[PDB]
Amino acid sequence: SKVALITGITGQDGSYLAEFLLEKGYMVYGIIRRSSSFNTGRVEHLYKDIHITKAKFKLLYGDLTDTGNLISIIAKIKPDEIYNLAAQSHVKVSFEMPEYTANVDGIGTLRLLEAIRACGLEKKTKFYQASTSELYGLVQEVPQKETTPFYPRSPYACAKLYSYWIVVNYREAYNMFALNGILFNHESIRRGPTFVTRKITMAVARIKLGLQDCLYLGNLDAERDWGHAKDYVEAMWLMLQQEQPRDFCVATGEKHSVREFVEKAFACIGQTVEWKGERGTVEEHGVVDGVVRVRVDPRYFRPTEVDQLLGDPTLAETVLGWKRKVSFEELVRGMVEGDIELLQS
Ligand SMILES: NC(=O)c1ccc[n+]([C@@H]2O[C@H](COP(=O)([O-])OP(=O)(O)OC[C@H]3O[C@@H](n4cnc5c(N)ncnc54)[C@H](OP(=O)(O)O)[C@@H]3O)[C@@H](O)[C@H]2O)c1
Ligand SMILES: Nc1nc2c(ncn2[C@@H]2O[C@H](COP(=O)(O)OP(=O)(O)O)[C@@H](O)[C@H]2O)c(=O)[nH]1
Ligand SMILES: [Cl-]
Repeated sequence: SKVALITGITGQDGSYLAEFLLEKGYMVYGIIRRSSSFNTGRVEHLYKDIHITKAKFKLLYGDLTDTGNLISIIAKIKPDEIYNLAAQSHVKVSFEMPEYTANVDGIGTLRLLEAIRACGLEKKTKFYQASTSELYGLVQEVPQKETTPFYPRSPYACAKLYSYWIVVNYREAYNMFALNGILFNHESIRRGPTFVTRKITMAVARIKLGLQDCLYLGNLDAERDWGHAKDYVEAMWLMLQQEQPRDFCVATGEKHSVREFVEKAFACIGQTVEWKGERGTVEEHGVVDGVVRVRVDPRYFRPTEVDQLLGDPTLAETVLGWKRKVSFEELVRGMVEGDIELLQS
């Protein structure tokens, strides 16, 4: 049985990827940060009754800023595949801690690549890097594809850009099987609560149950290609099963605005948003049956916004056989219903 190592296994994608690989019969190791409290909620069902289910699943303490810990882990488990999903993954937060973001999301990638070399595993271990459509930033073409030049617009995107290219360089310098999944935005009921989609659906669920009065957002006009994270982790695995390492965009090929996300989320609870005030300004607000339910707060703006992302996944469809399954309609409805069920649980 193959051995997979997942960094960031406690995050949204890592939790779905772990399920995917366990079902394929992998032995799955995950690196978890030490936390002062419980922080494994997304994977707790995978180890809950580990003593009876005998699942090939094991969690280990580590951190992407501690090079020696990474090498110690990799030298002992000698994985067939590493998926580097660990990151300070939030764009807005990256403006507040750009250095930590660079150290985790940039140099952390290199630490793992160097760990492979230091263990002499170049012929054994494949490496997936969690790259991102954020690299396109101020997009230089529409749609964006594997050949679209990058224009990062946050310290997160800059750090992820270092990682994209250090992966390419180790692939080309050392003939390592290392590649970049250029994934566009993907969400789920497991999305972190301060990303815009999950923030919308948690707020709408609370508004339905009368536990919240108003939702405060930033830029309503940002447009994103939005898929379901569960669809996207399989693309990660599929890149590693290719004969030759190559970088792939993964996307739905359609985009929607934050505003439309808001509208669709409220429609799932039978409510209609009417926008009032100068459209696109901080005076704009969303009305439901006369009551202000959405407001704009400049604190959620980013200093350099990424206005619109639209992926062309043609290469992934034809080379990997991958295509999104969850539609945008289904994505929104699944998250709103999930978040209502969570409140009533
Ligand atoms: N979601 C998207 O739309 C999207 C699109 C393209 C690329 N990406 C990238 O894909 C990856 C997975 O995304 P995601 O949404 O699942 O992110 P996420 O939910 O925020 O998960 C990030 C993971 O990294 C861990 N981590 C953070 N800093 C760490 C450190 N110093 N050492 C070790 N582990 C650390 C986190 O641990 P804790 O639980 O302790 O915080 C968490 O398990 C990230 O690299 C992200 O930047 C995401
Ligand atoms: N996180 C967040 N994003 C918002 C909000 N209002 C608008 N946005 C926009 O939604 C887009 C998606 O942001 P986000 O969900 O954090 O994922 P990102 O693509 O990695 O930045 C960005 O253009 C944000 O500026 C908000 O209240 N929170
Ligand atoms: Cl464990």
